[PDB]
Amino acid sequence: KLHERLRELRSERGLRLKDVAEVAQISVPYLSDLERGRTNPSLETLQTLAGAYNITVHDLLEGVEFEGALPKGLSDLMADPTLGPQITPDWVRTLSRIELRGKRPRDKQDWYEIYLHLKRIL
Amino acid sequence: KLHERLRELRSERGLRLKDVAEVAQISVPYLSDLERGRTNPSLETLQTLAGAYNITVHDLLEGVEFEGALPKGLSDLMADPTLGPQITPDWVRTLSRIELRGKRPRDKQDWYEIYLHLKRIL
Repeated sequence: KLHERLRELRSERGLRLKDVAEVAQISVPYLSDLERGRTNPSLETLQTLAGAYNITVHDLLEGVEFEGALPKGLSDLMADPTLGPQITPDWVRTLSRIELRGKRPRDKQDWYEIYLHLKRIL
Repeated sequence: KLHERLRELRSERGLRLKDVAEVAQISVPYLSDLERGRTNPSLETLQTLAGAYNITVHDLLEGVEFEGALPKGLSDLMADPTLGPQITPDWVRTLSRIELRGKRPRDKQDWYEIYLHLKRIL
């Protein structure tokens, strides 16, 4: 997918490789290699191509696709600044251990529901 | 304490050792050893002395005094037949992991409060 995006980006602007190669550091043989998915660019190369495109590195990775330290829902509650505020890392550890052989609370609010109840009890 | 209880039991009935020794299997030198706390009786010996006294082994240990597999409160909820019923051993495992560096819910009902809330969520 990443390489397919780098061709998609070039191609929808109807640019030939040699046009991108001018404005950017990159060689035509090199850009061809990256667009083929032979070798993987650095974040450096991606700035350069974002640069060529003129898009942001963030907006470059828009389509592309390619184990969690907290449960998905608990992660999201902590990420959210409006809802997270006062939850402490001690509480995060406390809340990660809540599991019934597999099943967990689903969403941020599911998690916040519990946090508040338990907060009172402990 | 156990030995002190075995003397307390004998003594408050104003029995001399030799009186207990008659009715029971036990020798006077042996009962003396047990009342001194030199050597510890089996549950067998204790029946015999309960027997002599006439009390129950349970009622013998009434005064006496001498690490938990579940938290104290969670233990008590499970022990209680009226309140426990439908809580499963999977849930017991789930509930034992609730702790905030040290602090836990106190009583049976504290524990039941949580169980019911979480039961809904999971």
